[PDB]
Amino acid sequence: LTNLVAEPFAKLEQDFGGSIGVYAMDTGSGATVSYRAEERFPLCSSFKGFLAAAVLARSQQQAGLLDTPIRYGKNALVRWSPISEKYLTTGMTVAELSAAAVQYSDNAAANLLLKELGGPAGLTAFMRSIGDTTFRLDRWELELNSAIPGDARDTSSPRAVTESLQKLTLGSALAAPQRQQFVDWLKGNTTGNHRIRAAVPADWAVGDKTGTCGGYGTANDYAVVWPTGRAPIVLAVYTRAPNKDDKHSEAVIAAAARLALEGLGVNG
Repeated sequence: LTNLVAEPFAKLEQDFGGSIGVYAMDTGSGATVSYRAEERFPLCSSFKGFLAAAVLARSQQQAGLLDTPIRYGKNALVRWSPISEKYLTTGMTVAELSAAAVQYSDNAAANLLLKELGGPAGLTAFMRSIGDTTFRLDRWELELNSAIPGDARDTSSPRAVTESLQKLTLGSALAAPQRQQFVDWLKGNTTGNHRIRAAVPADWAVGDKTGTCGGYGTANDYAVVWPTGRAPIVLAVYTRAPNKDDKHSEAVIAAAARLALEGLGVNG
């Protein structure tokens, strides 16, 4: 049930000037669309969704984790911390930091939550615990964005991203309340309007998490989409390009998402 209908992903990535990786699953039938789906691509900020899921998983065993206030100093504020910079003088709760990391890609929040989990290895351990053997986080913000060609640090594959996203949003990897909280944070994302969401009709529910590295044409988005009247779709679109100065393209991500939905026969 993989690639029952071929789609012109090769022409799309050639026009883009790099590589595009796509994995999309129809959770009703199990049909999939797959293009470069087992290649590694940099996660960039997309690890922050899984970070929030790992915090939610811990909160199942640590009541009151989500409500814990976290104070931090000016030295925690790295570039692109649009929410945590407004609460520097007051602190924020773990839940607020998680929402900021997911919904605004807030970097200070992400690093503070990584510390709570035991660093990049602790997030990697969580992914191992749900059966993901591909994901690896190795560094912190902002160093993890280097996006060096051939470097496996801070990468996963579109397939593993989609499989893990399915487990966490629709499967049993989180308990039901935490699962719905994770879905709600993804639905509230503000950074993805020009990526997968641009391919999704306005009357369908969707949650997503973006990533943008800042070099090597490297950017991404993953999402769970609920078309009305049928089972949800889970998908991941990752890009990279050979030259450091190559620019990423949101339009290419949206276009690849459209092709994935067409390949699955989902009228959009």
